Amino acid sequence: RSYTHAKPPYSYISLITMAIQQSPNKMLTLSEIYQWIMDLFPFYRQNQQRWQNSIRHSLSFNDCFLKVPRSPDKPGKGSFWTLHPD
DNA sequence: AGATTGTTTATTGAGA
DNA sequence: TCTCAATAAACAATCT
Ligand SMILES: [K+]
Repeated sequence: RSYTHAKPPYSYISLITMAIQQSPNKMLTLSEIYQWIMDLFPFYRQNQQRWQNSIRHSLSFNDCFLKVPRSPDKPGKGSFWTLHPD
């Protein structure tokens, strides 16, 4: 049987920012961001289709998130995302 | 191909 | 009314 959780009081900027700040390298992949968010806020275990679309939109749309490429000799899926140094 | 990641554009909704 | 946040969606790049 399923259970209603209430949306926590954070914008996607805030959610992403917190995820990154917490990370030991100060950077996370997109899927790591998803993980951190879901692990912590069970509200986000539903409707993953739309809220993840929002996250992706946020990373690209907002200048405060910076794409870090993976090393040539350490390849993988997607880039890391860190905070713009502003 | 098939899915994930990323970008971009347009709309919509909420709150001041 | 107007800005900004969130949503929806089209389409490309890049992984599996
Ligand atoms: K960006």
